[PDB]
Amino acid sequence: SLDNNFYSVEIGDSTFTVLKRYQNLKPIGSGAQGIVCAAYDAILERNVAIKKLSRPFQNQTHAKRAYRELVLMKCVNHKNIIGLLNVFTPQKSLEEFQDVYIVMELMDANLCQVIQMELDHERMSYLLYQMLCGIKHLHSAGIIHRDLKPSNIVVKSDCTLKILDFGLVVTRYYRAPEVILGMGYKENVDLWSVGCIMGEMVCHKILFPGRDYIDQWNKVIEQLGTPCPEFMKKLQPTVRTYVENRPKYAGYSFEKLFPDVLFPADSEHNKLKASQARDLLSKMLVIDASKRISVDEALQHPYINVWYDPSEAEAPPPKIPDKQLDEREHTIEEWKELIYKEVMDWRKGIITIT
Ligand SMILES: O=C(NC1(c2ccc(F)cc2)CC1)c1ccc2nc(N[C@H]3CC[C@H](O)CC3)c3nccn3c2c1
Repeated sequence: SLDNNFYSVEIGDSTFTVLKRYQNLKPIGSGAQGIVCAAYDAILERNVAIKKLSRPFQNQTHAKRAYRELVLMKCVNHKNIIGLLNVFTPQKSLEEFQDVYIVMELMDANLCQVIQMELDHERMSYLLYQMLCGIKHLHSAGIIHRDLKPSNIVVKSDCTLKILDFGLVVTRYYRAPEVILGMGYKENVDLWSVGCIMGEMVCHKILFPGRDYIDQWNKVIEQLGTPCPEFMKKLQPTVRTYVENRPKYAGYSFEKLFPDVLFPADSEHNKLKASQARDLLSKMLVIDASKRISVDEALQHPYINVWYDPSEAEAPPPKIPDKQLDEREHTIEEWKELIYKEVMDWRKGIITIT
């Protein structure tokens, strides 16, 4: 059947081996962790995105990432998190296991492309509201992202927004000071990243585009200002010296960083205001996380709260199957077995004698 026969297609320098239900494959990314194709799903009669994770067990980092992705995509079912349509491997044993394919509903655009548009307050607010909903949903299951960025967020033609991944040529620009400086963190680490996306949406420029972490920290302090001694005292001694030795900067007020001229044209009497967006930016782009807003407070902010719906913002938490995502270490072979088991568990949840 279309659901049990495989065929192979060359996509650049890689072979995609997928169920025959998936037709007319066309590359749509990516780099670093694998390739993603658009396809027509002849059974569902609609378009899908198919990503190939090549040897996700190759090392601890790829492994723990692939595993988290499979488990979370499966147990989450939320408007603002990409859903899992199908998962499979073409290889027929643990010994032979190489590749995992994950199938998602195809979305029309990514957020990088949407950010480049001339947006209005209505759509900026709604996109931000949805990002905050997705983030809060993950946080309710104890999942803290740390690496939200526009290339990993997709958007439908009707503005529905979905986050594609679950957290941390790799893009460092959206990572919080906690991350840059190797500090402890809490949930509002993700709110820094939202601030960076929001800032970029407004000014059509990456806010902190460092070539590395040194350059990125420099751009943070040059624009927001050197943090206060109370923050400095929170740094572990090995990092505090570096931070305290940088040249000192006063930074710019948010009225200087984000003046009215950057906001939508002819929008002085909209329901939402540039001053509200600027106020929210000023509470998310706060170096000291203990002074930065929480997600809940962001959802209640005047720029965002227009859209507030408890079914989206107070949804029942995802149920992560018992102890499945604990802190434990595993060998590469152990990770390989865990990921194979997760792929095969998908079949076990579908097969029936009716
Ligand atoms: O899974 C995706 N990216 C990640 C990834 C990709 C590959 C991989 F091996 C491991 C992880 C970070 C998760 C991904 C990338 C691009 C994705 N691009 C999509 N749509 C395109 C938006 C831009 C348009 O120009 C063409 C369609 C789309 N619709 C549903 C899911 N997606 C996409 C998912």
